[PDB]
Amino acid sequence: MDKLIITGGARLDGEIRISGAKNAALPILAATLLADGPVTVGNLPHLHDITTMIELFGRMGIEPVIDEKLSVEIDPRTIKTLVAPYELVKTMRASILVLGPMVARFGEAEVALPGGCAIGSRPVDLHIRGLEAMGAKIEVEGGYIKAKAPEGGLRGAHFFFDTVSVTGTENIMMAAALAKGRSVLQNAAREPEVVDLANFINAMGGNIQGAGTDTITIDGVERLDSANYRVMPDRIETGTYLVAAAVTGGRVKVKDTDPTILEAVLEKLKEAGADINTGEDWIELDMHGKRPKAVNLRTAPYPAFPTDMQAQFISLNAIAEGTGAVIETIFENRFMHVYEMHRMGAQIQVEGNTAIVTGVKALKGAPVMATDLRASASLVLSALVAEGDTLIDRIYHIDRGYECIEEKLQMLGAKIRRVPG
Amino acid sequence: MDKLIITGGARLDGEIRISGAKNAALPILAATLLADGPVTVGNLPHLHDITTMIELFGRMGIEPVIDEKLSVEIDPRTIKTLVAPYELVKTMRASILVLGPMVARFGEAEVALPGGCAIGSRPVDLHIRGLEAMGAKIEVEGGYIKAKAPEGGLRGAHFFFDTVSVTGTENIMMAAALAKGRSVLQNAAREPEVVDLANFINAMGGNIQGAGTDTITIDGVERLDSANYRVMPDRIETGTYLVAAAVTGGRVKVKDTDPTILEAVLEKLKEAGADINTGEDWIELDMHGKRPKAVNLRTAPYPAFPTDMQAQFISLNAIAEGTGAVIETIFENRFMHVYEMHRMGAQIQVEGNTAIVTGVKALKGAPVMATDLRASASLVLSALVAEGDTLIDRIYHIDRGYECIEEKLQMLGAKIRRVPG
Amino acid sequence: MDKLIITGGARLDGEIRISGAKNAALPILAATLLADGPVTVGNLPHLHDITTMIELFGRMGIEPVIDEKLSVEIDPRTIKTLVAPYELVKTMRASILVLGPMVARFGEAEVALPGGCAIGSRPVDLHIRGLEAMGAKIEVEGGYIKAKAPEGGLRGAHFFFDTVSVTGTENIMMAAALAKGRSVLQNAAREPEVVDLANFINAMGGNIQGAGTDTITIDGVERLDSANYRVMPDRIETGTYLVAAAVTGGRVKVKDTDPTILEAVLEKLKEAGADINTGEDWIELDMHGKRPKAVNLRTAPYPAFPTDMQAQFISLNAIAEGTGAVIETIFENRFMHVYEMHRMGAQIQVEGNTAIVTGVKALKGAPVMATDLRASASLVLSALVAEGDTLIDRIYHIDRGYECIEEKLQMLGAKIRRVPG
Amino acid sequence: AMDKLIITGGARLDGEIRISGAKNAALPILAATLLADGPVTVGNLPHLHDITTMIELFGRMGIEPVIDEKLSVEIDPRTIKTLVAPYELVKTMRASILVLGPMVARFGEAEVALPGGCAIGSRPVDLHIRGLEAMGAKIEVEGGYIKAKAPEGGLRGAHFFFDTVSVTGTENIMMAAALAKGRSVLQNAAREPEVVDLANFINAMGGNIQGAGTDTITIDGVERLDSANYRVMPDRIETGTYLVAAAVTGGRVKVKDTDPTILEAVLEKLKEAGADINTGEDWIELDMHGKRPKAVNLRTAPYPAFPTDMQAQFISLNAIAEGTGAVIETIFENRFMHVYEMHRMGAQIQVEGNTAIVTGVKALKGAPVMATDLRASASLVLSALVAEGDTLIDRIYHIDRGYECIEEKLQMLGAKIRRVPG
Ligand SMILES: C=C(O[C@H]1[C@H](O)[C@@H](CO)O[C@H](OP(=O)(O)OP(=O)(O)OC[C@H]2O[C@@H](n3ccc(=O)[nH]c3=O)[C@H](O)[C@@H]2O)[C@@H]1NC(C)=O)C(=O)O
Ligand SMILES: C=C(O[C@H]1[C@H](O)[C@@H](CO)O[C@H](OP(=O)(O)OP(=O)(O)OC[C@H]2O[C@@H](n3ccc(=O)[nH]c3=O)[C@H](O)[C@@H]2O)[C@@H]1NC(C)=O)C(=O)O
Ligand SMILES: C=C(O[C@H]1[C@H](O)[C@@H](CO)O[C@H](OP(=O)(O)OP(=O)(O)OC[C@H]2O[C@@H](n3ccc(=O)[nH]c3=O)[C@H](O)[C@@H]2O)[C@@H]1NC(C)=O)C(=O)O
Ligand SMILES: C=C(O[C@H]1[C@H](O)[C@@H](CO)O[C@H](OP(=O)(O)OP(=O)(O)OC[C@H]2O[C@@H](n3ccc(=O)[nH]c3=O)[C@H](O)[C@@H]2O)[C@@H]1NC(C)=O)C(=O)O
Ligand SMILES: *[C@](C)(OP(=O)(O)O)C(=O)O
Ligand SMILES: *[C@](C)(OP(=O)(O)O)C(=O)O
Ligand SMILES: *[C@](C)(OP(=O)(O)O)C(=O)O
Ligand SMILES: *[C@](C)(OP(=O)(O)O)C(=O)O
Ligand SMILES: [Cl-]
Ligand SMILES: [Cl-]
Ligand SMILES: [Mg+2]
Ligand SMILES: [Mg+2]
Ligand SMILES: [Mg+2]
Ligand SMILES: [Mg+2]
Repeated sequence: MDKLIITGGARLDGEIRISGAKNAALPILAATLLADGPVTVGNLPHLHDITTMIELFGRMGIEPVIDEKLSVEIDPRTIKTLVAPYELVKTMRASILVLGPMVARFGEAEVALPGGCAIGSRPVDLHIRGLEAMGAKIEVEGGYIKAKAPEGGLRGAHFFFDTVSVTGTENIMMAAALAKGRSVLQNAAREPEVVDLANFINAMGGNIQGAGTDTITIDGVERLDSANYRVMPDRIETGTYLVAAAVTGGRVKVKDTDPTILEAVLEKLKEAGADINTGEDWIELDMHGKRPKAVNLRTAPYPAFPTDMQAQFISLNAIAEGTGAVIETIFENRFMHVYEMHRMGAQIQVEGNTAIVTGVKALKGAPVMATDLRASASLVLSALVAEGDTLIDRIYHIDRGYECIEEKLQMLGAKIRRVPG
Repeated sequence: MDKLIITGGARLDGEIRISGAKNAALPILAATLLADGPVTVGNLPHLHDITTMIELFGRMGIEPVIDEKLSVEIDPRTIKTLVAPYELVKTMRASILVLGPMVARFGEAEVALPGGCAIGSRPVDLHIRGLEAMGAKIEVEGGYIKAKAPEGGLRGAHFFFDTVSVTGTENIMMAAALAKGRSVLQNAAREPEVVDLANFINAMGGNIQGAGTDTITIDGVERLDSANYRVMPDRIETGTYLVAAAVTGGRVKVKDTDPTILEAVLEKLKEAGADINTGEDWIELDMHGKRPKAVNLRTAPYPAFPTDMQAQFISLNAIAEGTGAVIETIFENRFMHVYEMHRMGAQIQVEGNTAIVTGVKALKGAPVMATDLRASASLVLSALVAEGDTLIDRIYHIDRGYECIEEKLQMLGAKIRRVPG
Repeated sequence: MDKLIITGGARLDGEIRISGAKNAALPILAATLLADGPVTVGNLPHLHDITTMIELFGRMGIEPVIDEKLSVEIDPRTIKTLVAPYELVKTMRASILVLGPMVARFGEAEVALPGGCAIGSRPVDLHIRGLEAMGAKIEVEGGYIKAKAPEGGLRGAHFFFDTVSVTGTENIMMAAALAKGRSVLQNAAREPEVVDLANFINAMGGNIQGAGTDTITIDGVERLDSANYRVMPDRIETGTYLVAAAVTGGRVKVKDTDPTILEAVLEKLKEAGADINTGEDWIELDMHGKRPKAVNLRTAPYPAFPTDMQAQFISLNAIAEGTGAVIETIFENRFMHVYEMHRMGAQIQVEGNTAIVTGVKALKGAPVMATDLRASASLVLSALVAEGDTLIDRIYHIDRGYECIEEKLQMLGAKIRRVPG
Repeated sequence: AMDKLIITGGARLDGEIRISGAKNAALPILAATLLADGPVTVGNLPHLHDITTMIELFGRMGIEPVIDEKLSVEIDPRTIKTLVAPYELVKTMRASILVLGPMVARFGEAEVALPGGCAIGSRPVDLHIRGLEAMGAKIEVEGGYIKAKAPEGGLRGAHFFFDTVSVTGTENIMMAAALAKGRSVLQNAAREPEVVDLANFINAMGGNIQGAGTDTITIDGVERLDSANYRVMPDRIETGTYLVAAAVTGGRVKVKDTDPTILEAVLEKLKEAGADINTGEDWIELDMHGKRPKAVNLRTAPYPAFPTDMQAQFISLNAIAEGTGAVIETIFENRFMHVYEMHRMGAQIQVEGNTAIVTGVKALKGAPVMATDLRASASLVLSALVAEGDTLIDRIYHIDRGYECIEEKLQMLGAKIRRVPG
């Protein structure tokens, strides 16, 4: 119903505060189930995926308490139904993150098996085999992953991920924290959300070492004592606002972030002709009104260029000077945004997993449709440098991946407004 | 929005009547814009894409005279607004078919540039380039393809398609019908709907030779007179009901159709172990209660295996004996239905354009979700064999590509029912 | 140990005669095995693959009249051995073309199963299956395809090609020419050499209709009598010399050719900036000293852009102005020539089946290596516009696909010389 | 003209063999001797043609090595004359590009022939150049040579980020940074074991390399690197090949002088195939107990994921396994030459893009085949052990480049293989 009308031309200039990592808050909220008492999770971003995670906890019997804005107190001792119903899992496949801790703490779980997702192929085979490696008897029946740990809880084991998985590493890490004995995860996801999740379990009395590297070692404990924690900054949001400034040729000082969690993104911004300055908890980018130069990029697991920034750089190459090759290795058909940009005058040829972008002088305003919680931000970025008005429909997707995108751009001098239907 | 509830286990047996081709009716209806008098189009299918095309004519000032048993009289001389609004084109990209004949008959047209489509990469550069080859000056602005022909009208020319395009051939074919001089379409699409359009334009007075081969030659004319013309049978609908019998191990006679327009589909049904007989206007498949045998297939332009039948054969391979390799060369990442079938207990490994389907003995009923007008029929087909109830949501997609799917399956003895919201 | 030493910088200018189609001569020669009397093939190109095909006839016991250069007389009635040995088949996989006619004419054959080729995936499964569909029992043993036709010869049948195959269509076409009754080749290869093969078999008394279209209906005959037929002109050779003049900015009049067998290639040369003029059997190209413009291309089955010209246009894009996207669909990783051009200063990024060629002002001479009988001609072309000398090694590959390439370039004024050792 | 291999299948393997030094570690370690200014001794070198080729490259530069003791080659780069890696040797081995980094950092300049094409797939070297340019070295590709020239005062350290994981790419910049003034930080670096072994070799010569093994390597430059005796690590690819050799035949084998931690992905896939495996400080013991292997799915990727050098070997395993398995290549998407040679031996393998859908059969049939890949062609030797009758493999000069006398080791396990010079 809600829409965003954006008038291009405006040069961005200002500073905004970054929200907590969406992909760190979800696994940490799921990790609260491992605790044996009330746990307060701070620096949460005000976006819909956090709200869907709160509903899920409601459906299970847990009643979250908001002591302050961007903060939730979770008490897992009031849990009644060990079920992640399909009515909610169908809306957010990240709900599967509850499977691991729920099985390792309470002994069983019935999580709905995720269906299809527009982005591409996103099976959860590794999530299931990882829990089986720890003795759990799992079966897919009636659309649910009916898991049940063996008597005496889960057992520690050496499990190898054939493919690097972020949420896969997270489920098995959480389960390994309460399993009996030592668990060793091989070819683990090295994303900072994983590290931030480990630091949460360790704060609670967990024995996790290796997070950040390909080999995570977990020494099981019988019970994780409650302890408060503040979620890390969102590396994707941070990057998205740096590109917003870059695309428009203006400047921005992104605050409350971390420069060490997006080296690849900052390095691509320098190749495009941007000047970057950084502090301990802030980043400052300034193009000085220069038309960027096309850059090539290849998505891959962290610390490589993240796929959640792939779309954002296509909107940069769209008005750049020269040809840029934006390649996908994670999700090879994540280019819906490209076909919407065609309407705005962007010249891009997509062949398989590669998007060849030919930079034109400027874009043209046209009504577009959002369809990806992170990639559709590129439509918001392209609209900022498009002659005329750009009406972006189906923004509920954008609301899932970004905290008040309209308000943050308005502080940077952007001419953008929300239009409720 | 409505839903479809299906109880599997029943072995289908009966006979139905095939409707008019959706992909033939769409260009044939668009082709009525070329007429210089009232034209009647028969055997139209009762599905939503046709309803959207009628609305498109409504926007342009034409008020199609619908009648009982699906017949539409169109007098294009009452046209008023030479525009195909984005509000209608965003719901169906096949609306671009009006560009060609509208530029050739009236000298100008403003048709919204199609946006993104979940299926995959579907650009329209060849549509635009083909009209540019005939002297028309085109420019993309405000999200619209603003086409203008010269004073004398469109001039015939030799145009070569770099990629085989069904709707591309149709647009350029229709434009060349009123153009001055001969036009030769090289590397043209050979689909039977292209031939059916050619024969429709010939009934109106046109002179189109070669339709159905790699080269189409058009000797342009001044005007096109009235004509009454029934469209061809739908080959995808025909193939879909043949699989419905094959998955359930039953029989089905398909009336009012044509066996010559789907030799590839019938051949893959022989490999699966199906007994097939054909007549002048009918096809009869009968599995004799046998479990299907796995089959490997590869989608390609007609007469190769059609991409619109790719999903239906995955349903067939899901309960087949052995492993089957289902490959896509047209829409490489068109496998959303595979992840929905995972919920029903199917075992399919998807890697890029290949779907390795490992057949199991039985599927399990569970709530699924449709997303593709033709491919989502596979979910209905998988539900016919699965154990228990299968609740299919978002059936408006199915209602676009198939004429009352529940009423036809009901004649074959299937437990299927429409449940409104 | 032969090598070509080219000195770049010369602007080509002249005219040359095109040889007979190499890929038409091979199957037409193989078709002579079907005959029941002396058959003479004319207009043969003097290249190694024809020599290798003649050695095979020698090993089979046939003593062909090799008096004349451009023609050969063959009497299959004097055959002594129904075998295509591994010693020869390993050097040329096109040797499999003798399988079909040998099985149909002599009731059995044992042809070595081709091994790997550095180009890409080239299995011969459609060849084996097509013969099996005609009632022939076939097994693979000792690295040989041992086929055996039933008593009364092969039976005609409807056979569907899952993938468009040139040599596949040619084998089943030849076998069906002597089979009992009608045969229907569904989704046949439309390449001009298949048409040239059909007309040859028809000249011997056969009845092959639909050659050049997607469906070929062959009515088998009992005996194929003598005929004196001249093969068609080589379309790939034509295109290579047209590019030779296009890269050097010169001109060239190609004689004894046909413009209708390479419309896709002629169209891409116009998009590059070359002025083309044609006739019944000639094609004249002239760049008039202009630097070409970058062009995109997609290889596919004829009449689409041929894969045997994909490398030739990569050298053209190297010297071109702008970025050119060269895409492969037949052999998705046939880019060895690209990595050889990096040595000559060419800026080409390769990702899967797509080559992003970024044009530069000039190439630098350096010793390179040939690996493909058709694509390595691009190394010879790049050397024409490279500064200094370019020493090409392993030219035996080029001698297979081109009739004394240096002598024809000498006619056009190119500084090219052959030096053994 | 050249050697061949004749293999008679059916024999169940049983025995033990000693693993040689890592080819891909011995190659960069030898090139790293150029950084030193003294008599550096390198032990445990494998006897394979590529080590001989690297020695020839040193000879053309004026550095003839002296063998101190068995398998211990002592190199002293102070006697170097010419700073050029000729095309005549680089065209035969593209790994020769590894001398560029150290030759530029120590001596100031270098001319290394730009490698051409490799049948395996797309293997450009743009990151090797981009990394040296990030350290101030001006480079140009003229006459087919990478004419690199460092600025006065040596190379300057820099924070270079690899857009794609490159093993040899990570090694060249690591060696260059070893002597470059200032700190160098390689981001998204290759995590392969040979990178770690190389880092420990440079540290043994007085270097300062941290984070080798992890995706972030920090290097601190020094004035010079003194002499030190060092032994190269075991070859993980050789280890895996012989573990499959025992597995395809339903037999067993103990692998000595190796390391299980350097091929976890390989050992897990063998357990999924139904192989009983035991490990220790420096050995691996596998035994199929005569059971037919189970079909397994694979996905090649940068270490520690399943290595692409082991992809071909597991196809020969699936070729005779129970069920259908998918072998996927993310690195070299068209590295399947061996598959078409396996078809000749009776294997059922459908290739589409980078996926090899292997459907297993009771057994293979012997047939003459041809090798064309220094590592992947070992699969032809493996599939020949389970092929009825004789199998004549040709162009084995490729196999000699990546394996130390493959016939004498299979003969130690009881395999009916023999080398035929005819
Ligand atoms: C799109 C989002 O961000 C995504 C982000 O794009 C991806 C990749 O960086 O990693 C997270 O997803 P994820 O954990 O489901 O994805 P991953 O598991 O890393 O998948 C990577 C690759 O591994 C494959 N994969 C994954 C899991 C599995 O069991 N098997 C498997 O084969 C997938 O096919 C995919 O191609 C983020 N989501 C969360 C909740 O952490 C989002 O916020 O929803
Ligand atoms: C999905 C539908 O059916 C589809 C059917 O799947 C396909 C393939 O057979 O051909 C029709 O689409 P279409 O005309 O857009 O498809 P094609 O034009 O043949 O596209 C084939 C390929 O060519 C490429 N392509 C197409 C047009 C173009 O200008 N440029 C281009 O590069 C596309 O990327 C695609 O990969 C049907 N639609 C209609 C209205 O005729 C539907 O009912 O909407
Ligand atoms: C390389 C040469 O030219 C080639 C030329 O590149 C191609 C494409 O037009 O068609 C001929 O090969 P071919 O007939 O072996 O190749 P095709 O059969 O067309 O193969 C096309 C595609 O179909 C697939 N294919 C073909 C046959 C088969 O049984 N199975 C199969 O999967 C292949 O994987 C390939 O990707 C020419 N050769 C001859 C002797 O006619 C040469 O000079 O030998
Ligand atoms: C085949 C051999 O082993 C190979 C082994 O297969 C590969 C992969 O693990 O890593 C080494 O090659 P390499 O270092 O040249 O390969 P990598 O640099 O890792 O290349 C991996 C991928 O990165 C890409 N790549 C690499 C470098 C570069 O500058 N740009 C680039 O795009 C390539 O296209 C390739 O697809 C081994 N060789 C040596 C001497 O260390 C051999 O012994 O020759
Ligand atoms: C993808 C984004 O999955 P999700 O919505 O997060 O469950 C989708 O549905 O498109
Ligand atoms: C695809 C299915 O195209 P269309 O609806 O026909 O415009 C989509 O939009 O998802
Ligand atoms: C390719 C070109 O196949 P062929 O020689 O024609 O059998 C090769 O072997 O390199
Ligand atoms: C590959 C293997 O590279 P190299 O020979 O090692 O330079 C090849 O040439 O095929
Ligand atoms: Cl697609
Ligand atoms: Cl590991
Ligand atoms: Mg969703
Ligand atoms: Mg739609
Ligand atoms: Mg060859
Ligand atoms: Mg080589």
